Amino acid sequence: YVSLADLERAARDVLPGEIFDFLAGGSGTEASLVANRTALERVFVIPRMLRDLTDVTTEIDIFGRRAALPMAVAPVAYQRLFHPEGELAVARAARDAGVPYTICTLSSVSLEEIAAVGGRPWFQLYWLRDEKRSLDLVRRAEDAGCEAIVFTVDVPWMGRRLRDMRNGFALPEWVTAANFDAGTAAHRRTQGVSAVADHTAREFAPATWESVEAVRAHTDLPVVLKGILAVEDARRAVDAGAGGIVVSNHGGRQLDGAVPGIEMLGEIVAAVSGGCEVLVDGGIRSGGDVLKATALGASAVLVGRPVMWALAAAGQDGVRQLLELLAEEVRDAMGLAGCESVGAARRLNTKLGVV
Amino acid sequence: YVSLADLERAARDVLPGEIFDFLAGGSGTEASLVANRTALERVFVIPRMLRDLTDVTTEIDIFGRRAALPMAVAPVAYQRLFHPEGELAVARAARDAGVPYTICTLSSVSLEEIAAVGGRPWFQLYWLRDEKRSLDLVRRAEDAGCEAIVFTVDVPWMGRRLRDMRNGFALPEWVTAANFDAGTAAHRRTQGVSAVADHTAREFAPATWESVEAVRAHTDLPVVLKGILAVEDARRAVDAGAGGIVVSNHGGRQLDGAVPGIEMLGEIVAAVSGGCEVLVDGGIRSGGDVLKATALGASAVLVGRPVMWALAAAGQDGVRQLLELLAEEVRDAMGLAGCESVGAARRLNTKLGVV
Amino acid sequence: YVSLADLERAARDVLPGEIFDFLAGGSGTEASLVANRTALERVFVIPRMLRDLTDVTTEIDIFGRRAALPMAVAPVAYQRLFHPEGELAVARAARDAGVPYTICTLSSVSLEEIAAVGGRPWFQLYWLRDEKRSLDLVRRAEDAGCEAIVFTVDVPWMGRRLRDMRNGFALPEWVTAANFDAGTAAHRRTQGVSAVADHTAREFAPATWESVEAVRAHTDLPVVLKGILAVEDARRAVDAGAGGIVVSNHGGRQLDGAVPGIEMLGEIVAAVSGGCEVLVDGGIRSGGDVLKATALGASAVLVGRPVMWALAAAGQDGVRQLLELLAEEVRDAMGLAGCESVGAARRLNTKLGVV
Amino acid sequence: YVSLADLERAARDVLPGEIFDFLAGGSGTEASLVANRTALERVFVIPRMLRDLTDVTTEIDIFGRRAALPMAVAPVAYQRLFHPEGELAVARAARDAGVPYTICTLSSVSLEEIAAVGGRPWFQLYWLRDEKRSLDLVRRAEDAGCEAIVFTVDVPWMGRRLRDMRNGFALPEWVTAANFDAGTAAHRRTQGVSAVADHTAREFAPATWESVEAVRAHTDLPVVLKGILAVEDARRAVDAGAGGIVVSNHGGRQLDGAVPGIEMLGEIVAAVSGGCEVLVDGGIRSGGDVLKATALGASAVLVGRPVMWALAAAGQDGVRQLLELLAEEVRDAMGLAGCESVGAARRLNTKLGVV
Ligand SMILES: Cc1cc2nc3c(=O)[nH]c(=O)nc-3n(C[C@H](O)[C@H](O)[C@H](O)COP(=O)(O)O)c2cc1C
Ligand SMILES: Cc1cc2nc3c(=O)[nH]c(=O)nc-3n(C[C@H](O)[C@H](O)[C@H](O)COP(=O)(O)O)c2cc1C
Ligand SMILES: Cc1cc2nc3c(=O)[nH]c(=O)nc-3n(C[C@H](O)[C@H](O)[C@H](O)COP(=O)(O)O)c2cc1C
Ligand SMILES: Cc1cc2nc3c(=O)[nH]c(=O)nc-3n(C[C@H](O)[C@H](O)[C@H](O)COP(=O)(O)O)c2cc1C
Ligand SMILES: O=C(O)[C@@H](O)c1ccc(O)cc1
Ligand SMILES: O=C(O)[C@@H](O)c1ccc(O)cc1
Ligand SMILES: O=C(O)[C@@H](O)c1ccc(O)cc1
Ligand SMILES: O=C(O)[C@@H](O)c1ccc(O)cc1
Repeated sequence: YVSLADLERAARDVLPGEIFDFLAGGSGTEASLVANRTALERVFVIPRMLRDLTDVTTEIDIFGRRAALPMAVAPVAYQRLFHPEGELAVARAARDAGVPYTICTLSSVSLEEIAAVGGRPWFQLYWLRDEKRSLDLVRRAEDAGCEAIVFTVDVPWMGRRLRDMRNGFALPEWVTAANFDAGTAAHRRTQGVSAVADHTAREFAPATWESVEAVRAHTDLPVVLKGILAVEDARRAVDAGAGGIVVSNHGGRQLDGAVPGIEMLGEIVAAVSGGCEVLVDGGIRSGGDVLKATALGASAVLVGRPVMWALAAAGQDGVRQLLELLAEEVRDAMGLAGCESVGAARRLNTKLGVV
Repeated sequence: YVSLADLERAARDVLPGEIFDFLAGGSGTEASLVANRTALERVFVIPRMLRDLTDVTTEIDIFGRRAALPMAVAPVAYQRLFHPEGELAVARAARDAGVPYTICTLSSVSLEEIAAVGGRPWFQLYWLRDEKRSLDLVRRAEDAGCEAIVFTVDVPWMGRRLRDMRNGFALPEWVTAANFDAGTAAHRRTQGVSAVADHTAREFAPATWESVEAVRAHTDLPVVLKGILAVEDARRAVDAGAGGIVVSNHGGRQLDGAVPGIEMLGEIVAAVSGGCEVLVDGGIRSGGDVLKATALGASAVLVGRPVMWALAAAGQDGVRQLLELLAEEVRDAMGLAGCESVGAARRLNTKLGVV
Repeated sequence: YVSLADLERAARDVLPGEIFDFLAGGSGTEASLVANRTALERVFVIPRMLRDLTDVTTEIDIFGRRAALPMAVAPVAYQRLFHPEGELAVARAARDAGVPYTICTLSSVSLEEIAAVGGRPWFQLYWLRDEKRSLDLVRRAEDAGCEAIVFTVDVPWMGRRLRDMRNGFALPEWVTAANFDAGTAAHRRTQGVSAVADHTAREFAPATWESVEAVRAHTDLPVVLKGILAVEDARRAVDAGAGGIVVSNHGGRQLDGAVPGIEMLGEIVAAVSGGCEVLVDGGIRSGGDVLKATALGASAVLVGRPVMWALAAAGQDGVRQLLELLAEEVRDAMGLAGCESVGAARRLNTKLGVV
Repeated sequence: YVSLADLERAARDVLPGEIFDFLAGGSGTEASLVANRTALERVFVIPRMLRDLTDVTTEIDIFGRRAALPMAVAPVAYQRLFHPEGELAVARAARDAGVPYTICTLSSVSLEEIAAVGGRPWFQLYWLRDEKRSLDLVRRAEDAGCEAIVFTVDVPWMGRRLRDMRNGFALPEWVTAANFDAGTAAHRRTQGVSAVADHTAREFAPATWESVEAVRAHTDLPVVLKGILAVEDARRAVDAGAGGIVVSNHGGRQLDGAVPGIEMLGEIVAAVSGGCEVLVDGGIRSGGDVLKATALGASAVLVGRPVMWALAAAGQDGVRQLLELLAEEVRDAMGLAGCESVGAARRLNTKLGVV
């Protein structure tokens, strides 16, 4: 594999159609899904030359831990959909690569099992109708050694996934939400209906700023709000005591027509003015994309779909190869741009171009 | 049906070619028709997160009536072209959905029959060569319980519809202008000539600001000027006593090269500064599009062609299904954007993107 | 014919390939040729509503003569290439339509014959190596009743027409420059070489501001400089005593990469501030395009290729039909935009859109 | 050949696939490669009219030598890949055309042999791990009569060339780095690996500002820094004593996502404010492109790939024909734009357009 695109081709070959669609798809007309790519493609970097590159390092310190790259594996629910080893395969590869792994509320292997892999993991939280279940998950995550709580704030309910609706997508019997008893809702098959979407409407309570405060009071871990796009919500996140935010439109899966995170990132970085870490996701497909995100001010990126392509294609080894490729591309891009550190990359300037 | 696009496919299958073309087409090169879509596709919403969504409502108050959505059915002439029940089918579905229905001057069922369906309808006015006929129509509409007069101001005559000209389109014998004796002009078949266009040139007198004043003096109902695009015309509409305007290029059917309404909407909303309701139409094809229009400042939208797709596909039940789908999409988009009310949606910010 | 595009299709059918290419083509990569269309397509008009349209007139006064439309037939060399009646057919149709016709220095029928058709024609001047021949042409034109001298200033030599080079294009024996003895240069056939281009390099002297003054001193007729794109050249044209300019890139046939005239027009109109007439050409293909040009400030447009399509398709009657179609489209567009006169159309505002 | 595009077609026919790919390709997704073309295509020139063109000259003075055009042949490694005569063929044609030729550190014929051709050549420097080898090359170049040192500053290592990786590209046995003993690294064949890229990582030391000073102190020749894109790096180049810079993204072969040089050129020209020569390269494919670069402020351009197309197609004679074509196109474009000298072309204004 010489690019991430090689992995998508590999994953389309092996996965069942409806599972590839669950992975690839977005909400509505997929405008936001496509815009995440368009937005990155329009950014050009203004590289610097003739700087010392005798010790180029791609490492960052984030949430009290050194990471090998300015990158983490995004939370992706139900990883057993893509490979039998699911989250364990991805977590092992991430650990070995020195990349944080985000354990999901809707993981198909229990959070404690995934945490036992090691690698100082993060935990993604969905707010549930019974608050106590969500706060218990936070405490479980913390007890298990997770190092940050990534509270997803852009899913009061699931978006309208037309591929899933048309496919009548439902979880296979052998994939479950291992952190719960989540009931049978996501497994029932109904025509023209996404079973996971009606499961979400039944199970999820919309989170509010009060929910954020309840989480912040319940843990010593940094709380990271994922799904922020409005500048004032970024500012309020800092005021609320968040240790970070992820500037994100949920991979185009939530509001169709939501601005790409990459388009809000610079304005958000300026507004928070170092008050929290500012991550971004959506459409990161190369080390050069990582560099672009960094140059726009991101502390780090998340990568979602490509990690699942690698998992589907070749399990743990596939994820390892993806992370090695990304690591090489990030090092390459940084050095070619005159950056011996991620901090230097954040000081790069950019210019918008066309198509 | 999981999107409005499903209905267009359904309608193309069933309708005769020349009738589908009468419905789908625009004037000239169809530049304005296409631009209505392009304009919406370039707008991205900046959603808000973590707000209370315990009682999301899509309702608005407009022209003294609560509507279930920030949407009305646009005036579309000659609905019996699309289904035998024509306007009655659409009006019944709109009534049941709590959506205002606009009865047309050129309705193929009489305005009194359509009004008798109930649902507190609006009445669209074309100015006719004999003024008295137009003012009599206004009084008929008011007597029949219509709640607003939507005076269409962008048709001094009909645009050059090249599809209709090439098809030699004429009304079938069984479709007539039921509010009149409209003569035989729209039924005569002449090669290279749109019969409806030469009927319009013969029948319609260009409206002026004096015509608006004559209407305003003849009724207690709110007068809504449909087809406003210039900021100064919006301002003058308020000065003239209009209760609303519809910012519109008539679905790309009138001046080819007219700016899309969606491109003028924000500037118009700022200029009228709450002095009248500001509606928009042209290319609204989803709840997300409704949200975009609302975020740009619209009080409500009109929807034209999709309602006719639904009517053609499945009559009253088709229109019902379309309105239920739109209602769900509007609720979904609003909540995902952090808006518990349409007023909150109007306070959303937007950002232009590419393609 | 219901659009100008109908005529291009008709002309491609009938004309020999190399002649269609001589007509259609531009210089270099044809970037400027395509940009002339792109530039118009990006302009949208903001129409006005509710104005008095009881006496819509498309007439203008220009160079001391009333014209039926804000339009003239552009100078196009060698019209016998397209139809045996050549310039006489086009001039007769233009006369009958009340549209000025521009007689070319390189007309294939003598300027006196074309002038005898009537219709108060204009005369286009190329500066020749022997100055006296060019000044004699000016005096011939004036003696014959031409009413303006359109001095083409963007052809110090002919552009690189790659279609003509690849075709080895040369004039047929039966088409000559009837105002001269122009020699045999444009008729000799050489592979990979445009015979008309090497004829031009041999025959034409580059014009300068001194040439303009020589012409201005030699005639009482208004001198109109065709091919102006720089704002300072427009200003200097006024200072030099020009009665008009044509803002033009010569239909993309001269400098490949020259800005479209339509893109410079507004700035030029502002800079000359009523000091001369400001015409534009390049890519005008409808009455709506005329309206756009007018709204950007043009006094009038020239139309080139479409007139030749009409000539090729159906001779004099073809040109008549084209001019009738354009007249109807201009009237239609003006009225739909709320303009009872061309002056009102010049006061319309515009907005740039995308694709 | 009537355009440069004719030569690319000719070269694709004759060259082996992997060699054409080594020539044509860029790094990563080839975003920067494509953007070099897009960037030029968006620029339009505002030509001037009516200026004296009695002695149009395309000549410039640069680095103490008159050049026939504002153009030099870019450094392109390993020219024997394209034709058996390699660099000698290109250098002879450049000499005969009066165009500077840039001899490469990685030339496949020794720099002294190429210099012996005559034509006052330039020498391109790569910084090598043993500094002394690079400084010895500079002294060899100077002793051999090279007139400028073009220090390439954008290759701390070679970019990720995915075409070369996929092809497993390696130099054929009969092509070597003739200025060295360069070892066997670039010839070894490894699957999924570019042999030239791992040779570069092994052989090249990243250059720094200290390296620039070492070169500047070692020669009396002008030092020209090739690969500058940041405005502050251009300013620093002047402060460092550079006689010129080449604003360049290395033909899209280095950082994928690097801004095109043409997009930075105007800002760089303003910032250096005559303190050094400012050249540009990337995607120059016609005399009109040269004119655009000049109008944006360039002193001269480099041309890379097209020279190799010509070499591959027809050897020395091919390169001669390419340079004659470019010379004619530059003269044509300049005159059509009203420029009797390159200095006048630099005073032209430009306007951005679309696609
Ligand atoms: C199949 C799938 C499942 C996901 N599950 C979750 C989730 O449970 N929680 C969450 O916060 N985000 C979830 N996401 C969103 C990702 O964390 C991330 O925002 C998005 O995938 C990033 O875009 P990318 O896929 O373009 O890299 C999911 C994304 C995908 C594709
Ligand atoms: C077939 C058809 C007939 C129409 N008839 C009328 C009419 O009689 N009066 C009017 O004001 N607008 C009329 N319109 C314009 C619509 O009210 C509306 O402005 C346009 O359809 C909105 O764009 P949309 O179709 O993209 O939703 C008509 C539109 C169509 C497609
Ligand atoms: C075949 C052809 C011949 C032309 N001959 C002349 C000419 O002799 N003199 C001149 O000033 N312009 C000439 N032009 C340019 C036109 O006057 C005009 O600028 C251009 O055609 C306008 O663009 P349009 O063809 O897109 O309408 C010619 C154009 C064409 C296509
Ligand atoms: C096959 C190839 C080899 C090259 N070798 C070198 C090199 O050895 N040194 C260097 O500074 N640039 C090198 N370049 C970059 C060129 O000098 C130049 O920047 C680029 O080709 C200009 O873009 P163009 O090819 O679009 O004209 C090379 C380019 C190509 C295509
Ligand atoms: O985007 C998703 O699919 C993910 O965020 C999700 C999956 C299942 C679910 O119930 C809710 C959200
Ligand atoms: O756009 C239309 O077709 C509609 O507005 C209309 C229909 C018939 C007519 O005579 C005049 C206008
Ligand atoms: O654009 C043209 O072809 C026209 O302007 C022209 C024709 C013949 C010629 O010799 C010089 C110019
Ligand atoms: O772009 C290139 O290929 C050229 O700059 C280069 C060639 C070989 C090499 O080892 C290093 C650079």
